[PDB]
Amino acid sequence: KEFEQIDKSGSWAAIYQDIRHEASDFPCRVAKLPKNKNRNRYRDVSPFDHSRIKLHQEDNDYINASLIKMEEAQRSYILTQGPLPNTCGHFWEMVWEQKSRGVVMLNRVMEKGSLKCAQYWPQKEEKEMIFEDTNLKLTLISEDIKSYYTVRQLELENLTTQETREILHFHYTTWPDFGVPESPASFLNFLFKVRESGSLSPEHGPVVVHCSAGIGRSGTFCLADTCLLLMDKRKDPSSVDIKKVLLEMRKFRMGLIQTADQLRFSYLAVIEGAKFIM
Repeated sequence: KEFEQIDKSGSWAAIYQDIRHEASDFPCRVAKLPKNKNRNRYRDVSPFDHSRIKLHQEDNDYINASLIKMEEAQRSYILTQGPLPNTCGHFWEMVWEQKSRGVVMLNRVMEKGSLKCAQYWPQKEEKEMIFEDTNLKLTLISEDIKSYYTVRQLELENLTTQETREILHFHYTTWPDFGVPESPASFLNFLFKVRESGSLSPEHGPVVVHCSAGIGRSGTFCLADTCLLLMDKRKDPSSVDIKKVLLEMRKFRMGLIQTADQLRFSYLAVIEGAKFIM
């Protein structure tokens, strides 16, 4: 209903306007520190100090990442920017330390003729990556390339202790160049694929999600997921408010969903995913 009304009245941009206005604003002192300038992909996308993920290194614990703890749904996520040439080792340190199982990439390394992220994982299993700085090794065990996404089974080994962990890499490869996806079918089907793996389950650390800044599409993933999970617990889609859930997540990281266009899509995905869920 609400979705249909906003569409009829065309008030999407307005709706999004007010959400941006209602959004929480918190400090990002650490991020802004000069010694961290090169640890950030974008000027306008920073992790709030209260929720940033700290690296377990006595050196510099900065990594542009935020933990989003959704108490009600009982689900956490770690939103992050695509790792930079100089931060792929930090990215993996974080993954290891936070005991993450899955990694969700919602972007292509190159979109619109520009490199939106680093090739932080191996492409050929016969050539593994070793992150000197964080003393971690990464190996491609397998990958399944499909029409709209690719799953990769990587193995992350802590070179310090020789411990080995199986990380799953869910790569959404079909998000449009401009605009949002014409239909939620693939996104939801991708979400579901992420869910099935146990990557989102409580028995693991929070899933690391990222696009370029890790807020637009990453935000969409998390919003669709949480709302759907909430509609399950209460089993009442009538109480699950997309806008209220979004604002709740925005207390943890800025810019989740960056265009009213995307907002409408989150409504589409949630509404469409509720069909199976309900």
